[PDB]
Amino acid sequence: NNRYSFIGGRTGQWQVVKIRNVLGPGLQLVEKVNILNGAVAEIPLDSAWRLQGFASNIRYAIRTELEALQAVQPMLNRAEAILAVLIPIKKSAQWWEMAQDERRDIFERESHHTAVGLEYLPGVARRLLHCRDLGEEFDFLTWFEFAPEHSSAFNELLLRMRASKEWEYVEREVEVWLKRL
Amino acid sequence: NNRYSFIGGRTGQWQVVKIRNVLGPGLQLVEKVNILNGAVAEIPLDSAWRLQGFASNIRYAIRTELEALQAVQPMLNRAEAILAVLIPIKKSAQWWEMAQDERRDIFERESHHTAVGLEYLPGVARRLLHCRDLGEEFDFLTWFEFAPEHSSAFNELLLRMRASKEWEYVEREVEVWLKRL
Ligand code: HEM
Ligand code: HEM
Ligand SMILES: [Cl-]
Ligand SMILES: [Cl-]
Repeated sequence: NNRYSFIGGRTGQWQVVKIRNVLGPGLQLVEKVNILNGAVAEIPLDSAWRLQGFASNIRYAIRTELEALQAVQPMLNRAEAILAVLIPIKKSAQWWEMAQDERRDIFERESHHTAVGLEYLPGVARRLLHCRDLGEEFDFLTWFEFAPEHSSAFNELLLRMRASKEWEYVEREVEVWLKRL
Repeated sequence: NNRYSFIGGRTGQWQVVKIRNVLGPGLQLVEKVNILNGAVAEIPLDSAWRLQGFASNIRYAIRTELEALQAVQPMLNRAEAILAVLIPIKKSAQWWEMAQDERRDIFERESHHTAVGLEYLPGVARRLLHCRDLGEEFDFLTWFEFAPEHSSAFNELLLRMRASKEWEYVEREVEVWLKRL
């Protein structure tokens, strides 16, 4: 199954450390996030919100970028990676109406998204889900996990991304910080 | 709503003229196709099959290409567009694991998908839907409609595309030919 659901409420494998409502309307604070590998129609009891999205194909990265990523990126579920951060993102209509070269140019040529992210590997593990195509309020669910040592670096990475040309098209962002139970 | 469903069975706005099972397991012949703008979980009565997909953002076309398409491409549901073809396509794992430059190159540089297709506009209208990401048996639903004067031409277009490098990656294809009621 390529579909993943994230349920904020009173149960789950993760503990909410904090939520930062960076841009746009925020998400309600909850005790825990429950993550599932399937669609969930039945909104669980004592749960404030459901996010969902699917794993998909590459949309921007070229072969050499892929090769570079594969050489250093860590797997998920390292025993040390006890911290995680869920970051929903929505981009603007002006971004989506742009052609594929335009988007590619802003993504790597101007914002160096891959080159910058590579500096934070192997400390940081990541998963990218898509959800615009499902009719969700956000376009993307981004997932990061790392050991505490790397929390500082990760905060540094967030502030760099937010300074890029790419982030000018971002109209909604929340940080959910998590600790594995 | 970005989601479209296509049900084969005994009702619909379109009459099945024929079904050609081009490559891989085919679709059961039926009398009619019902086309809905939404999901359909409730498998309709006396129906053989259901295909669905969503309209999505551009994945390959560059801005100059988009400009050429917009100059000529017809709208859907012209009075004279009484013939249609629905063509589900599945591409191979090997296609899907390739990077974004690699697919772009096979699609346009080697296959000239857009340059070739542009020779058949404005006679042919088209819609493109995606459904790998929903876990369908097909990766894509393609939709083409035109006046009969253009049928021969449309047939030439199919044979050109299928001789392309792109089409070596296609592992399942069915043409459903229709007539408007
Ligand atoms: C930590 C290292 C990171 C690496 C190595 C990295 C790498 C990548 C790569 C290669 C893609 C393109 C995937 C594709 O072609 O389909 C991507 C997409 C994305 N990344 Fe990152 N990323 C990192 C961190 C982050 C962070 C911190 C954020 C946001 C807070 C972020 C947000 C995104 C978004 C939204 C996309 C999808 C872009 C779109 O389709 O418009 N990334 N990431
Ligand atoms: C009639 C003129 C045609 C034109 C102008 C045309 C144009 C295009 C364009 C520009 C794209 C790229 C969309 C994007 O970047 O998101 C595309 C995708 C596609 N076209 Fe065509 N097309 C035509 C006919 C056909 C026919 C007859 C078929 C199949 C029988 C076909 C199958 C496809 C498929 C499967 C894709 C998606 C490829 C992918 O995302 O991997 N096209 N078409
Ligand atoms: Cl990923
Ligand atoms: Cl289209």
